Amino acid sequence: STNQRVLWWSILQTLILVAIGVWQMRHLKSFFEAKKLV
Amino acid sequence: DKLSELQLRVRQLVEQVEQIQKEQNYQRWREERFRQTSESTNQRVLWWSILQTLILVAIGVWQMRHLKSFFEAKKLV
Amino acid sequence: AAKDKLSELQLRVRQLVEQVEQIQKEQNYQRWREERFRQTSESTNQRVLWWSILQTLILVAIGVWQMRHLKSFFEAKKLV
Amino acid sequence: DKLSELQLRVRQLVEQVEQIQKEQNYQRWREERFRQTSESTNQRVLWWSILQTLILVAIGVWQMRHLKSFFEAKKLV
Amino acid sequence: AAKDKLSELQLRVRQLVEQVEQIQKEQNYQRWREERFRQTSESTNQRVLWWSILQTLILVAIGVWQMRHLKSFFEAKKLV
Amino acid sequence: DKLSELQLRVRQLVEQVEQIQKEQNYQRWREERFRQTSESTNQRVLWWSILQTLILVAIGVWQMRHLKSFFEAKKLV
Amino acid sequence: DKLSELQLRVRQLVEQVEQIQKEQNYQRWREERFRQTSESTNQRVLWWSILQTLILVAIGVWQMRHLKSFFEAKKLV
Amino acid sequence: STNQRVLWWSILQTLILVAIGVWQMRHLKSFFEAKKLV
Repeated sequence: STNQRVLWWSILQTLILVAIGVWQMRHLKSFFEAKKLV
Repeated sequence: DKLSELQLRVRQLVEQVEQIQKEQNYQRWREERFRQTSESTNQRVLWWSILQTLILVAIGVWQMRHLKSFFEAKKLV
Repeated sequence: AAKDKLSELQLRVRQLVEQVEQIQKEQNYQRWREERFRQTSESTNQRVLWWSILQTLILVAIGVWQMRHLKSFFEAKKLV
Repeated sequence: DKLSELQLRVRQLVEQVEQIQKEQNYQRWREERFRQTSESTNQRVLWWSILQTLILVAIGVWQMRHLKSFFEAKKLV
Repeated sequence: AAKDKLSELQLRVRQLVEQVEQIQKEQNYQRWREERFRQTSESTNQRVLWWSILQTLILVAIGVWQMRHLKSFFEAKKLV
Repeated sequence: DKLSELQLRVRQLVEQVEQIQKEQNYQRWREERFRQTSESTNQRVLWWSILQTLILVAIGVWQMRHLKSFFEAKKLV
Repeated sequence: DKLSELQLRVRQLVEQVEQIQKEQNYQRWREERFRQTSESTNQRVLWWSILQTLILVAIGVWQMRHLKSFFEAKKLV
Repeated sequence: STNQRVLWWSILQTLILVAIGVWQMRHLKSFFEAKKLV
């Protein structure tokens, strides 16, 4: 059943990288208005 | 009597071959099924690794375009 | 009756030799099947290793390009 | 005579099963060994992937730390 | 001696019967390594036909992006 | 009495062999036919590659033409 | 009286059953090697098609680079 | 032997696409100096 397991990792790795990209995009959005003030 | 002895010997020999052939029935099937499975899994893990790369690159870009579009609209508003 | 009792035995042993040889052959094939599966699976494992490794490079390169295109874009935006 | 001849033939056949049997056993061992190495290969592929995911998140965070830092530097100078 | 003969023959049927049985089992497997393989082959062929379609789209998209980045680059260069 | 059972069982194995040698032939037809199918599938792939290399290059030249008409036409008018 | 012929019927049967066993084996040789070859060649096509995409994209980007590095240097000279 | 016949066509297709890209890259180079004159 390992075969599945690594496949689960592929399908939940994808999710974590997408999540990190979205938070990256949110961090910059929250970073902009502070950058203009400084 | 020698003949008889040969007959006792050939019978045992021919029953130690049913057994041998059945072991090799059983081993083949088992082994091939495992082989199959492993192989298929490797190609899933390599047909999805590539989809994953494609979707990761698209979103990444897309997102940047979104940042250069809604961020740009912020300045006009 | 013993002669018939030897002829049947020589048919049976002939029919045993036939079965054993069809089994030997069988066995040689199984041992050659194995080599092939040690080289298709080896090839696929090498292929997936090269793919993961180069997928890592692709993602890192796109990340760096993304950074360099974003930094200049902010710089350029401030000037106009 | 025939008897003796038959015996000889039979002797050859008798050998030809022990080897076959012996070899079946060898085959079985090797199959199993390969099964075990394939089990370790999937586990080596698994660590790799997770290592890579960690690497990618570290690089995301450095990237985000970095450009932002540069901007800050510009604003302080 | 016939009793002997009959038993040679009843026993004869006993090894042969199993011969057929085994054979039957292998045929069952065979029809199992053919249906399965057909489906496996279909899957792999699907993969190549969809990667083909995917590769074509990737090359076309990169060509269009190349054309849009070159056109603007020349126009921007003329202005500065 | 035993001979009647034996002859029925033998008839009862001839049918099985006949069945088995009938079905084996059916399996052999399934195989040859499959060889024809796999070959046909590879042929389409080849054409699809030469279609895809045709679609790709005309576009290439095509693209270039578009570029000339986006720059050259502006100069004329 | 049938017994002698029963011995014969059986003989015919085992002349054919072994033959079935031979043919069956031959069909598994012929359609085993063929499937490994077909699977291996499709896997290699799919792998090299993927590699071909990577090399094609790399050169494209480098074409851009070289049409902007050396073209840019043309204006300064 | 059709397998070798598809692999060779893949390689030839790679070569032809690279050749078309280079030719493209040469056509624009020969196009520039004419563009500046017009």
